[PDB]
Amino acid sequence: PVATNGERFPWQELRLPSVVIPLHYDLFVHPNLTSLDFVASEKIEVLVSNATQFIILHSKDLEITNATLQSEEDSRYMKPGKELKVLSYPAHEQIALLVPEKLTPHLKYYVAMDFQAKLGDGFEGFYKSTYRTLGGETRILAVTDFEPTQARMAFPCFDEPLFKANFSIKIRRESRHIALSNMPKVKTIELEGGLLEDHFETTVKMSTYLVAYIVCDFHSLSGFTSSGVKVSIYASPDKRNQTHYALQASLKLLDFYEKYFDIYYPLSKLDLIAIPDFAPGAMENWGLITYRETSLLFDPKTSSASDKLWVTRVIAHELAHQWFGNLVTMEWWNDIWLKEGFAKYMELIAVNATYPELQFDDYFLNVCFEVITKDSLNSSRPISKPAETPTQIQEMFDEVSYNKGACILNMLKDFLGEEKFQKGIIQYLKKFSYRNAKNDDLWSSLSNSCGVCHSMTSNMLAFLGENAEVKEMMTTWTLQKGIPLLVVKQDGCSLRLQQERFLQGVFQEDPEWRALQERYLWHIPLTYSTSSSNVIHRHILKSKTDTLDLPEKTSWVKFNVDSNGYYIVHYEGHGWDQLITQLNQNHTLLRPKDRVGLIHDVFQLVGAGRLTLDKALDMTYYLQHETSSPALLEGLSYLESFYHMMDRRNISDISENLKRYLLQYFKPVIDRQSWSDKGSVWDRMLRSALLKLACDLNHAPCIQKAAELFSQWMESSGKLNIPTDVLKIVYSVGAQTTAGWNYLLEQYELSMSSAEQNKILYALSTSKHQEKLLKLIELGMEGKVIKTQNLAALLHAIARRPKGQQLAWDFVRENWTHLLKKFDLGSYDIRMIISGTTAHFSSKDKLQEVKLFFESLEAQGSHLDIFQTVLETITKNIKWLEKNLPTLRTWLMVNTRHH
Ligand SMILES: COC(=O)[C@H](Cc1ccc(O)cc1)NC(=O)c1ccc(N)c(NC(=O)[C@@H](N)CCCNC(=N)N)c1
Ligand SMILES: *[C@@H]1O[C@H](CO)[C@@H](O[C@@H]2O[C@H](CO)[C@@H](O)[C@H](O)[C@H]2NC(C)=O)[C@H](O)[C@H]1NC(C)=O
Ligand SMILES: *[C@@H]1O[C@H](CO)[C@@H](O[C@@H]2O[C@H](CO)[C@@H](O)[C@H](O)[C@H]2NC(C)=O)[C@H](O)[C@H]1NC(C)=O
Ligand SMILES: *[C@@H]1O[C@H](CO)[C@@H](O)[C@H](O)[C@H]1NC(C)=O
Ligand SMILES: *[C@@H]1O[C@H](CO)[C@@H](O)[C@H](O)[C@H]1NC(C)=O
Ligand SMILES: *[C@@H]1O[C@H](CO)[C@@H](O)[C@H](O)[C@H]1NC(C)=O
Ligand SMILES: *[C@@H]1O[C@H](CO)[C@@H](O)[C@H](O)[C@H]1NC(C)=O
Ligand SMILES: *[C@@H]1O[C@H](CO)[C@@H](O)[C@H](O)[C@H]1NC(C)=O
Ligand SMILES: *[C@@H]1O[C@H](CO)[C@@H](O)[C@H](O)[C@H]1NC(C)=O
Ligand SMILES: [Zn+2]
Repeated sequence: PVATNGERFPWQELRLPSVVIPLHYDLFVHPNLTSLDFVASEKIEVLVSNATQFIILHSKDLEITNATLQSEEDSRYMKPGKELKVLSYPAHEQIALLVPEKLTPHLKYYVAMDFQAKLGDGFEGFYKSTYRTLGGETRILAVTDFEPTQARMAFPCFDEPLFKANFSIKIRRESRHIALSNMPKVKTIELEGGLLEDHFETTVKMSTYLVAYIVCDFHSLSGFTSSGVKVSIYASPDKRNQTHYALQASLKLLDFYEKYFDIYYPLSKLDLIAIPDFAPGAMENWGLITYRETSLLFDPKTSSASDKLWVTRVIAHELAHQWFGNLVTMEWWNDIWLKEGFAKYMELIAVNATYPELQFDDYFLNVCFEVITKDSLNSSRPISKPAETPTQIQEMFDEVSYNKGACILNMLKDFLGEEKFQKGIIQYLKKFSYRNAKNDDLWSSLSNSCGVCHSMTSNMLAFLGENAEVKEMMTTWTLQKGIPLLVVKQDGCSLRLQQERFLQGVFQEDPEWRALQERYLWHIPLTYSTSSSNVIHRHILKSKTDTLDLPEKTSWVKFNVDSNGYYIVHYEGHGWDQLITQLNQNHTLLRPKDRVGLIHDVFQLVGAGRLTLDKALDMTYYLQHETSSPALLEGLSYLESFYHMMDRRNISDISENLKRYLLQYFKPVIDRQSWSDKGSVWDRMLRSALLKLACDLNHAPCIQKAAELFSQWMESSGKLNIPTDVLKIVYSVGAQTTAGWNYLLEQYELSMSSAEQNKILYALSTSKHQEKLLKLIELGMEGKVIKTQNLAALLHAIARRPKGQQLAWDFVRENWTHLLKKFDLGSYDIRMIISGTTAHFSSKDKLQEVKLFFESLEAQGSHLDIFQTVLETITKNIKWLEKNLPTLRTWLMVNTRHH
């Protein structure tokens, strides 16, 4: 089990021996931003338990040049000797430190190494980033990104979340630079040559993936919380203005989270720094949180209502991690959702609490719908499943871990109620502070929520029974893949309930469907309301089938009130008809989230072949009266979806009819829109949606409006200004001339708004010229004018639209090698590049090609779950078209007639 020039490597597991156990690291790093590298060294106070000949820990791409043990309890290693022999098994990113004489139980020793390496050159470990100044200058910073397994690319350690420890960090630097790390700075000291050296307050107990340090020359804005925590928003100097909103919201939000969890944030300061080159959206390192400029920065003149909602959200996400993830940490990456689902969920609670005007409560169903898409394919996974290779650990970062997790926690809250939930949370956070937990601990804590507690009455047995229930439930949502379908049959006053595993591109008669129905069973906290009583009823379906006896007995029944539950409902008989009828005469007699869920569920059942397209399309008629935007837009998103799908083949008869129905219907609401930023958030959102829809449908009035604004813009040389909500429409419209497009690219290079840049680069990719599009990709790869962290989204933008899906696929296939040199296999970048270029395919031809490309990609050694997922998805598409394309042709053709 062995290499690196001979000799046995003592340990043979991917995991680390749990014999050694570190407690404290003294970490000294000295990076040079001219030579672009670092020398550095460390001192790890370990505590041996079992006695041992060897000590094992992680390292990767670090050159180790000195190694010593040293102890204060075990005399044989009294100061300062002795030297250790260094054994390096790379294929498990491990090293072995060879001790001269077996170590002694219950004695603390001290492992010391000097190591060096070059500054990294992509998104992980300790890497180089650059930024442009308003002057046109290029500057360099050096930043860490360790999650999940790249701490070890920076300093050797016990690089698994369970080994928490205290960290002590010194950084040496010039004086053009400052130096940030997790904790605040205790001491700066002047050195002989002239260099400075920073000393940071030893951290609390914490995991390696959270360790951080930066050497830049940024500016900040600071402020203090209630509890007297110092918050600072760092950014490169010319963008300090754009840090205001982040300061405001982070403040309100840390205030909130302290209250809600009833735990103070422990560190004295909290920094939020906007890194120019940054792969994920943000990384939540304790006290030093990193962000993509677009996750943090904000500027009234160019970023939009939606942008503000995004920034709020990400800031809400990262702070929640400080408790959910940083304070309490998952025991191992199998339960990453413990961190990531709670943080996603706590987005909703906190932003609603602190910023209800952002109206973010309405938006959160999208979070849940989005997962159902993948969770309804066979290739899905359970929320919590095993993982080992770093590439698998990187794969756990996906809608299941995030959205689905958040979603069932939203289910569970509706069950137990806010006050109970909050209690259970607060307990979990307290009982596990400064250490770790696993799936089961959360349930136990959340189930055993709070007389009874804590110092023998009736209904006190119901509590410990109801508790065991609540735990028994959630176990099934975390270890079972997919989402359940609840079928409801109305029979006078008898409602019968069937439970099924919702599949898609798989029909109830199809040969495969019945094997895929396996042992799947859920405890589904059902809810419902009736046309006769808006009073909400609740019942736990713990089995394959069951029956409820309705009082009054009335027109329709509505299961999943407001969609708080992770299930889809079907209506056999006349339910779907009753409901669409009710939807058509007094839709107001149906709750808005019930509407948003019906429109969702309806179209999702055409997917399963448990309804035909013409029912769905016949529901959308009521949209002309529909006034709640969440519902108007969900509906509108389906027809728009269709159109784009048609357009992607030549299906011009269907597309042109879709276009016509879209402009004809909805013409009233399309026409009330201002080319302004006025109104609510959902008001502003609705505006951009329609105006975009219109401008994509060549509705020549709105193309003229846009092309005017663009012109006024380009002639005034930036002086004349375009409202944010309309900014992307206008830019894309202008981008059709080689003149506008030329101007736009040039304006991209000079902009200081990361959000304007975003909007421009979208506009640039709505060019019809093959030549244009390709250049973008090239520039993207090169990574000087357009940062490579934007490559994936870019390809996806391009591939998305007719003139580009070919070019995209072509490029990805022909460049797989180069792409990998830029991103981990591995990365969300590669995942999004693969599926963004293939998953919209809907032809047997394209499916053929994709199956090959992935086939190829296995041996050479490359396996990613996303391969099968894509396949299943293109399949669903083919099967969708063939099983409903004619119905769409017909429904539309029927519509041109009456009336
Ligand atoms: C461009 O990345 C995105 O926009 C992300 C990526 C992602 C997409 C789908 C998904 O299911 C999970 C993650 N999408 C999200 O919904 C998201 C929004 C805000 C965040 N702060 C985050 N990330 C976090 O809190 C961190 N734990 C990130 C891991 C750090 N990575 C690293 N060290 N290599 C994610
Ligand atoms: C990084 O290395 C550079 C060498 O390129 C150091 O800069 C030199 O510093 C010495 C004394 O501080 C000067 O006499 C040289 O003239 C400098 N060279 C240049 C090109 O400016 C720099 O100090 C190092 N920084 C760190 C943090 O180690
Ligand atoms: C390592 O971290 C812990 C915190 O995780 C440090 O502090 C102890 O933490 C508890 C828990 O909050 C506090 O109540 C104690 O007051 C802390 N100890 C003391 C002595 O005050 C611990 O001190 C850290 N170790 C080092 C060497 O700094
Ligand atoms: C040493 O660790 C083993 C497991 O690795 C454990 O079973 C044993 O109890 C420990 N030794 C002693 C003497 O306790
Ligand atoms: C920020 O913008 C305001 C005008 O809105 C201006 O007065 C101020 O000087 C700007 N600050 C920086 C650092 O650009
Ligand atoms: C949003 O906040 C309001 C009060 O601000 C509260 O009544 C409501 O329950 C919250 N919604 C959610 C989904 O938490
Ligand atoms: C569905 O998934 C299971 C396990 O993930 C697998 O064994 C089976 O082959 C899959 N079914 C199809 C049709 O691919
Ligand atoms: C039905 O719709 C009408 C539309 O004018 C509305 O006035 C009425 O309030 C609705 N029904 C009920 C019971 O409120
Ligand atoms: C289909 O569209 C392509 C371009 O996408 C065009 O060149 C071709 O002529 C069209 N074919 C038919 C039969 O309409
Ligand atoms: Zn997160």
